[PDB]
Amino acid sequence: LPVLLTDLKIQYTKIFINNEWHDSVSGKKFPVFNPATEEELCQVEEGDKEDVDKAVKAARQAFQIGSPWRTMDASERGRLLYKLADLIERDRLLLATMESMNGGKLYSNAYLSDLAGCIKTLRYCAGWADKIQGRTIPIDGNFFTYTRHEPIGVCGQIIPWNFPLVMLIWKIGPALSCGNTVVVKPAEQTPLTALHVASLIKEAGFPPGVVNIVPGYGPTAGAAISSHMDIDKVAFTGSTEVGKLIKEAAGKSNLKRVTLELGGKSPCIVLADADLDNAVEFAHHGVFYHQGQCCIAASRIFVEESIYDEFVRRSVERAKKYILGNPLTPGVTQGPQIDKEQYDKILDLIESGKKEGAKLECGGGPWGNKGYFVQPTVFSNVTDEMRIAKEEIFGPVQQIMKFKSLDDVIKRANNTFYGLSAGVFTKDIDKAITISSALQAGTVWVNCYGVVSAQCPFGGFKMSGNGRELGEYGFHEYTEVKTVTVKISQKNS
Amino acid sequence: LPVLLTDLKIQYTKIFINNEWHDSVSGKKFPVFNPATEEELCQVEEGDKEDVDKAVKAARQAFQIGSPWRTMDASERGRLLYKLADLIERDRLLLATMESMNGGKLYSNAYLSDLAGCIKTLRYCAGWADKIQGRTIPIDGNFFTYTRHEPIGVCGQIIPWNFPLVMLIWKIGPALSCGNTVVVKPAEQTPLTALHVASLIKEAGFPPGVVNIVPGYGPTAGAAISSHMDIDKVAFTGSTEVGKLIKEAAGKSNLKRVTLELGGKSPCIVLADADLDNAVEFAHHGVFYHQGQCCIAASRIFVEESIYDEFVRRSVERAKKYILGNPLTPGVTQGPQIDKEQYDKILDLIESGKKEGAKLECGGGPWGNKGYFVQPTVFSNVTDEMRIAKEEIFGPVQQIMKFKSLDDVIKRANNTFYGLSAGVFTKDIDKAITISSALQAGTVWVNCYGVVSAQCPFGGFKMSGNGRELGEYGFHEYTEVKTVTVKISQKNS
Amino acid sequence: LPVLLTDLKIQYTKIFINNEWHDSVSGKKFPVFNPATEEELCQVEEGDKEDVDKAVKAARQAFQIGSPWRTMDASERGRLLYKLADLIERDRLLLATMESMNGGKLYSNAYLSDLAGCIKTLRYCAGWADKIQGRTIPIDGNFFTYTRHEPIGVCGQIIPWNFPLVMLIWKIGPALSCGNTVVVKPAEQTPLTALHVASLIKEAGFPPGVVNIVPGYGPTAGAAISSHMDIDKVAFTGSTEVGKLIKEAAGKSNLKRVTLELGGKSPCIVLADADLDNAVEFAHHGVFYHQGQCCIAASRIFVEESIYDEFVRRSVERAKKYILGNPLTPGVTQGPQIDKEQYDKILDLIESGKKEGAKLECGGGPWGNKGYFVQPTVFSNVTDEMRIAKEEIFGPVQQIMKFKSLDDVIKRANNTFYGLSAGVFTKDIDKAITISSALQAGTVWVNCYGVVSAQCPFGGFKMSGNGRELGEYGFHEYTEVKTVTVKISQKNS
Amino acid sequence: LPVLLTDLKIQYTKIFINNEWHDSVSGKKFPVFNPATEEELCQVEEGDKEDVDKAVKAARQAFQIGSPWRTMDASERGRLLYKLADLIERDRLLLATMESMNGGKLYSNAYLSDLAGCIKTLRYCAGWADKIQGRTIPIDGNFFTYTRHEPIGVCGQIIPWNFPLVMLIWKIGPALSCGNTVVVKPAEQTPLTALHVASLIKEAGFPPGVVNIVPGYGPTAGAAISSHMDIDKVAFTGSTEVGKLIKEAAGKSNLKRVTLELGGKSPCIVLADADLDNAVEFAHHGVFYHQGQCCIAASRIFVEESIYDEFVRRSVERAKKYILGNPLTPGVTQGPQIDKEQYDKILDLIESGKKEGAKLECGGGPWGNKGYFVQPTVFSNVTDEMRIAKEEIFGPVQQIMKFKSLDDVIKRANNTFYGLSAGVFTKDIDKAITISSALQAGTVWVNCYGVVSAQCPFGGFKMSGNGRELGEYGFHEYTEVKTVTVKISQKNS
Ligand SMILES: NC(=O)C1=CN([C@@H]2O[C@H](COP(=O)(O)OP(=O)(O)OC[C@H]3O[C@@H](n4cnc5c(N)ncnc54)[C@H](O)[C@@H]3O)[C@@H](O)[C@H]2O)C=CC1
Ligand SMILES: Cc1ccccc1-n1c(SCc2cccc(F)c2)nc2n[nH]cc2c1=O
Ligand SMILES: [Cl-]
Ligand SMILES: [Cl-]
Ligand SMILES: [Cl-]
Ligand SMILES: [Cl-]
Ligand SMILES: [Yb+3]
Ligand SMILES: [Yb+3]
Repeated sequence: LPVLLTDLKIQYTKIFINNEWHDSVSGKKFPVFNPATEEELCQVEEGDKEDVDKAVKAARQAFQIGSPWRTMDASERGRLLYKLADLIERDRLLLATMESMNGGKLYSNAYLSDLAGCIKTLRYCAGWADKIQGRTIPIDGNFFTYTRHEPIGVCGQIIPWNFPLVMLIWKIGPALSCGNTVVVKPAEQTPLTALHVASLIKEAGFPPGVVNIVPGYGPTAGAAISSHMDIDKVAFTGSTEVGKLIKEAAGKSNLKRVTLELGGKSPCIVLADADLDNAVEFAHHGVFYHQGQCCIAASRIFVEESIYDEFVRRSVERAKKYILGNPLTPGVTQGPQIDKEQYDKILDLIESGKKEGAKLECGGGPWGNKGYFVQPTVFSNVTDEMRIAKEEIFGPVQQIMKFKSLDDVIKRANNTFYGLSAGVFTKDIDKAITISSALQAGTVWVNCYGVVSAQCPFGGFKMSGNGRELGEYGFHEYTEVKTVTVKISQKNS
Repeated sequence: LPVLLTDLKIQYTKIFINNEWHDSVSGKKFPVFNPATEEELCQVEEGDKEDVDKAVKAARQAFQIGSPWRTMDASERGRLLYKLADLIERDRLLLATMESMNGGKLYSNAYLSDLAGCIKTLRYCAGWADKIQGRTIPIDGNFFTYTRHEPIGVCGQIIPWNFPLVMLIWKIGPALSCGNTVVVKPAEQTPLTALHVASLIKEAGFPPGVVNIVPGYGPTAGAAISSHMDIDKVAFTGSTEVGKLIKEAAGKSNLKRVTLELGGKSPCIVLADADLDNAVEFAHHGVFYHQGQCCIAASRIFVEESIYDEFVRRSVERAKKYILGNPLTPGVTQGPQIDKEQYDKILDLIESGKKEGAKLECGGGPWGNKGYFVQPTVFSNVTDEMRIAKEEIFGPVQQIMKFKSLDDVIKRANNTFYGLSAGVFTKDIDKAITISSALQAGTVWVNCYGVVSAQCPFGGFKMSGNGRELGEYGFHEYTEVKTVTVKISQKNS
Repeated sequence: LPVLLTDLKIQYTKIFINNEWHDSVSGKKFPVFNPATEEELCQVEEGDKEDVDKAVKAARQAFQIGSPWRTMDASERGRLLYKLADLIERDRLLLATMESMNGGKLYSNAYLSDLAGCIKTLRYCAGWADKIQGRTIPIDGNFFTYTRHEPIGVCGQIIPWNFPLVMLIWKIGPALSCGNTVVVKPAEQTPLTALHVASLIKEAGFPPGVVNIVPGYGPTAGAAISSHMDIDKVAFTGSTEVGKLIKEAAGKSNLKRVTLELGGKSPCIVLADADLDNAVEFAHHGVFYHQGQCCIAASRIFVEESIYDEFVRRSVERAKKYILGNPLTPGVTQGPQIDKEQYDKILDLIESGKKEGAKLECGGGPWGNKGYFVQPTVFSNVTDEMRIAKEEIFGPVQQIMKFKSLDDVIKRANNTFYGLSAGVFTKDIDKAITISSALQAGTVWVNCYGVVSAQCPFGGFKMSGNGRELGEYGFHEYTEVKTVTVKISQKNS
Repeated sequence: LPVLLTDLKIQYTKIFINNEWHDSVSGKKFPVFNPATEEELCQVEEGDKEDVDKAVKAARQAFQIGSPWRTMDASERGRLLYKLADLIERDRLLLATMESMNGGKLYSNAYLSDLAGCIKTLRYCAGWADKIQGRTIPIDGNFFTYTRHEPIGVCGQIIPWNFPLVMLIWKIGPALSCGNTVVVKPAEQTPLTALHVASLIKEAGFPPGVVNIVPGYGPTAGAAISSHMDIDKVAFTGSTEVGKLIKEAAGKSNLKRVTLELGGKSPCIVLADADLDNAVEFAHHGVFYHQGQCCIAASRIFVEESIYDEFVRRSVERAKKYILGNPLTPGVTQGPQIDKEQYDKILDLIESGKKEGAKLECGGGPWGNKGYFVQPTVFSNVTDEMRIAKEEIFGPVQQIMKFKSLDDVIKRANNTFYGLSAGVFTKDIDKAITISSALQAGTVWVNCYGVVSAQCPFGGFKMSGNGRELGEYGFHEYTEVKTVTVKISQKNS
């Protein structure tokens, strides 16, 4: 695990449009902070409506018929993506450090996992570029019919603060491989890595206007994207609240295509026959990963009565090993929460668990003199109407619950408007297959948790989102199908 | 072209839920009229919120894990669809007559085309049932990963009055083949054929609650579907206005998946080298078909100057041959418009064409003492800011316009928030391919128009809709993908 | 289980070419016998070279560009297949009776399973007809590129005597759905059902020459197909010996495409943790089905030492319940072998098991005064170099063997030039996945055996064959891909 | 067009097995010559049976379950292929020079086209590695069924001398992306570039035994591959003669999968309405490219009478511009033929054209004092029974013929046992589509010729080969499908 052997100097702090750096139209700038110390890192140009309009004009223009981005070989789109990946690999130390410092993200994860995932996902998406194919179709009558799987056009992409880089690449990888142009709104908390990557998009040689990045706020820059009359599609990861707002803004404006990923309250079902240690470990990592700030956090763990006490005891043991501190310092195993709002939300919900009569096993309060740190907390005997069983906490707060009836627990597991993911732990083949089939969730893990890869489509059932990202299937959501039907004298099979 | 040799007796006039006929909860009924005579045909139970709630409970229950519809072979879903098609083929005379009488639809088309399309589309969709497949995926790490392409769940389906039967089958065919359950809201103008088909769904042996049909009004029964918290997906064909309302209702309620088809202002581009007669004929049929009441109506026809006068003259000649009258009487070649609202809208827009200084070639007013008949009308010298060039008329009103610059006409053709379809007429290969690629439209026809088949996906660019119906691609919009990832000791390729 | 309530009258005994019945060119006829009584059933026209030449001319002519079979809608090919299926369903009693009487096949299976499989497979294949699609491809440079998945052309299809009808439909279903024409050579033992089906192909309305059926002998009619210079492809199921001859004949003549299915020596691996009764039952059915005359017969069963004695004891118990007799008489549970050659081969191999020092648990000799009956026989303590462990017996002869080392048994299971299928019986997920991945076999069943369906591709590893039949994947082997690449002024994505 | 600024030193001259250099078992070596000067370049270890056996043992061992090549991520296979491509890009000057010197291949083409194609094809194939997916299948009954698209195993790959490097990459790219191991037999004329690439496979880090390269002769090393009992599949490009031998050897030995590409006698059809200059240019390049030594050479050009004389005159003009000489010297536009045998074959066929009464327009004899040079030669008034109209010449010998009947010329174009490719030149859409549909050829170009790319599948109809290379479709021929069917308590859709 190597490190930057030189202090991080922040350089890229402007709005990126047509491969150049722009001040905000208003002249305004906003602060960006380090969540571990609560100190300002730098000022960044604040994008708003007017800036979004500039980015959209640039992206429209880059999408025009006859432009370099439309006429270049598909394989050359792929080539540019593979080059960007190599650039990101080149600046990996730097990027991982920036991610950690701005994101409150453990550096060893930032380096070994976030940066790796970026690189690998870009490479994956690069490979798809010239393998996006339409069809020839044996339509009734004397016609030749084919389809083109075209890019959609200008895609507005709104990204959260929990995985700034991964989410950037998850959005732009697919969009660009299929031949779209994009207007990206990073989280106001975490603009910095996206702008470094913007420099690399320029260095890689993407045509100007193919990628535009407008840092700024949600009700300002975000609302302007969702309501924009010349944006063909918006993709979003974040809160359910905002998801509703994007969808409605889109309905009122130009009926743009919308896709959403909106977090979860994901359940694990642990059967008596499960490898217990394996189940405890994955379930534990599944809820605590990145300070609980994962859409897929395993925030309800149902364990069969006969092993419930053991499961609880081992889980507490495991949660009691963390060292809180600066995400940059080696051996530190838990960073802060992203900001005040998330922090207050977590403490408030922890308070509800106590009041509602859940059993506190460890943690339960804040930590330190600065940083938005929260002690890793475990509740046992949680019941299904408690706030902590129902609401996404997005903090290091694990819920453990008992079942003895299998039909009953599947129904409890499904009894949520969420449905991002789930976990099933058992050694029995039939139960692995039938439970996973019956769970209403977009990804179901068996005897593992949190395994996510570029090859697999990813997204929600129900109010956890719509559409899929990544995998072959995800690519469909960045194409628009056109059917072309030509009259002919006579067809032959 | 055979006919019913017995007067049509209307029989099915109730709400269809769990394979039984129900009165409205309120006890209310509404009238259904014949558009050709303006006389009431019968009374039909008026579904509203409460009735939609009953249908949704039935459809949820039929979708439950372990139910007959979830556990039966995929091939048996297909078998039921092929059986329904045979039933519809059995009652073809009757259905075509009901469609014509209630829909104001020419009987020869109703029989030879609408009924045929229903039958053929059901058969197409039946064949897909056991060929809906997921994937096995060579994910990073030691895991086995597969996807299931599951049904979504309860699908609310809102249908217009222009093609009552075709639209019913376009909705239920795909939905059912993939294994969904459905709640169908037919157009208040045209409930009758859908309820006959409901009797046939029962006779075919679909499990109760797989198909439910709730006749009723849009702001009542329709709004209840769009806003319903236990409906997983709504599909809609109709007005842009309502499309916006569905999308926003869905955003506010449970973020249900939405797909929309919303009409158009579809352009044809006719080049000097075109087969002129062929172009005039298809363009003519492309705008006049079913009294102009087609989403794909070719409502802007751009013709190269050097053949523009000829194109106009032949088009007028062609439009002057129609015989208006009862859609049931043989030799009648133009029925009425569906109702008062559409009628007033058409006359109003015709009036705007006159006032705005378009050239009237023929028609321009109403016809007859009853029925909502409108004379087939042609405007030449139409310009791009005239209301008749911009707004979907949905009446027998053809617009013809001149161009001489090809780059310019592609831009005029694309300069619309619509994008359902287009037509290109030329003998030059390069122009056929490059123009069709550059047109922003979901289907582009070359040297033909209005060719639509079960094998081809169908839908809009831009504000003409989202998602695709039919073809392989359409089937994707009725599945929800679940990724299942199993930990294994060691994988091998 | 209903029966024909009328004696079977044989009617169709001629060569079928261009939808008409032809005498053999030579005037010769050959006998067809009932394997249960050894009595001649009828005489059938003997096809030879000259007759095959007539069928190939007919099939070539039906495949010509512009013919009805090439120009008809794909959906109409499908329609004809679905109609044939309905006809076969209509004559199911008759066909099942003919199959049983000529094939020595238990009537209850003939009716409930062979006839059902025919019908269901035809329906499956009918659904694919208009869903065979090519691609549009984003090739480098300014070109439009698409592929057509055309039919290959004239396909020669050589069928065995064990599943005459199923194999006929497995060959013609796919071939016809994709739009090929065919020349079918049924087994000399079992021409009769194929010719009844030929009458039904005519009644369904297939264009003449689309299906031609030439009954006759292998070195005569078969060799003429394999060596024919105007046959584009030969498909074959049967012996390894003949498979080699087909492939070499094809190499010397016109390099026609070849696909082969050639039987097996398929292994089951039964782990200590297996549901024992379930494993014994499926393994038992897996070897005894149709008098052992299945390509997939589970002819080596490796059982973990600790349950080996139990497994053996229960298996013997099960094998001792059969009633031998006329396949037509209800309650009869084992018919005769097809003929003298197979009979002698089975007895000879049984003799080798005794001599080589395998343990005889039951059976071991012939039965009855007529018919080619063989007692159901079980060997335990079989070892890997015994003839009965190595050679396909194709008789009711079950081999049971012991293992204790799992790595070792996978290697023993794979140590064969065959590889059609295998079975794994365990309750452990990891073992189910890793064993099945490691077995070199085309289909691997887990906790079952002999489950074969139209939706699944089917074929061999190694010397058990090449290519796949059925499923989506099988359809590929009946298409020829043509790439069409058009120069264009400028492409756009 | 840069050059090596340093004389080419030959270094790699051994047999490559398990990532190490081996002498021939026999100790024998054979000469390798430069076709332009007829001088020996070096000696190379002569592989034979015994050496092929060593390579096959290495490749089997590398394919074993649990080996690094089987267990590594698919994405990592892809990573290794992309790395090899970068290495080849690194040594591009060197490789292009080696190709030109050993292959008699124009250096500017070697560099700008062969080397480019290698690089681009490797990159294409790298992208497929982790996108090779199987299916989950909704089989009848209570089962879970999936397919794995596994690698086949050990693939023997026999390569010709016309495109040594391109053919190497066309074989290994796909094979390796899918996860096979390979035993490559380069052409005895042209081993040298393949062994340089072998050094790069080692430097890239492929596991030992994944790629093995055995230089040597056809009846020795080649026959040993085709007849080898532990080689799962052989792929071959070359003569029809040898193709027959491979197929038959495979039939007799272990029934290994075979695919073949075997050259052609590819026709162009030029209609009166064609862009004449464009047609003359592409047709000209289509026959003369690389001294006529292309499988796809446009060796029969049918031109409509009314433009035939013009077409001929312009074609002669074009053929008369070549400068023959050392393929390394800039401005040289035609190299020698590969060797004596090809040279004699070309002269002999030229002699037949004269004798049979074809009209000689230019060329007709050899050139120079050394090298196997042949003057670029054009025949007009060629007729369909002349040897030069029927036999693949594989020399710079163009045939031009007249037609006036379109139905007739399609039949003449198809009247050949070949079918690799064809060209159609016209401005009419209908004719482009209907002619290309009617031509019996694997690739059909419209208004171009010789456009071949990694994205498009490539191969023959009829005796021009079987199976396809490259594109999505080509990848199928390097997988073996296994169906896995698991018994379950109850399935749900
Ligand atoms: N894969 C399977 O399901 C089958 C496997 N077999 C195996 O083959 C063994 C021998 O049985 P046979 O009946 O002799 O099978 P076989 O392979 O000779 O007969 C099957 C078909 O091939 C034809 N045939 C025979 N000689 C031919 C030739 N020279 N050219 C072209 N076609 C020819 C036959 O006329 C028949 O239509 C069996 O004991 C069994 O192990 C036999 C039948 C089916
Ligand atoms: C597949 C099936 C459907 C319906 C009823 C029974 C079966 N079936 C069979 S069928 C054997 C067969 C028939 C044709 C081709 C083949 F490759 C194999 N073979 C079997 N062997 N052992 C159990 C079997 C079975 O259940
Ligand atoms: Cl998928
Ligand atoms: Cl498509
Ligand atoms: Cl498959
Ligand atoms: Cl393809
Ligand atoms: Yb006897
Ligand atoms: Yb010489």
